[PDB]
Amino acid sequence: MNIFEMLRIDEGLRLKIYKDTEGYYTIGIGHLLTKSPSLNAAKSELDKAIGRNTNGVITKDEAEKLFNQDVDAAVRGILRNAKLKPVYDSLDAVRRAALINMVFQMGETGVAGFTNSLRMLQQKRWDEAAVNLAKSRWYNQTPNRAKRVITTIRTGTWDAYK
Ligand SMILES: [Cl-]
Ligand SMILES: [Cl-]
Repeated sequence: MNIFEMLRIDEGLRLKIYKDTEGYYTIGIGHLLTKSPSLNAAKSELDKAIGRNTNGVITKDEAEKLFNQDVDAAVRGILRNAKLKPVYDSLDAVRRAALINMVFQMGETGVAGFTNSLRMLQQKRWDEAAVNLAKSRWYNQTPNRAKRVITTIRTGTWDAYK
């Protein structure tokens, strides 16, 4: 198990524009296209992202290309972030995957915001951090995915995904 396979399980793969849980236009592996209510604004963005006139549909390769870009941007965002970097440095490899997952889903700014949990993560107070992370909209909105991430964080194993 690795971060790619972990995210692919969590986000799925869709070759046609779709709406996410929040209602936003998305494509491939959890790639947010736009927060705009317009399918046309989403088709525009998608065409810009792919470099071709897609008509709202892409290939698996295209989707994988986007995914590769997003994991990288996720990683670089963490390392560039003053609040995130130190948490990530302090973690083992499994737990790092978990933070990358959060970041990929909710943005760097989003995660950087979880001040109290970041502090518990750094002090390696696993159980407590798990309890605090569940007290969020994230968990309430996408509970099954959130539980998997929180379990990876608490345990440091890949059980939840096995
Ligand atoms: Cl892009
Ligand atoms: Cl869910």
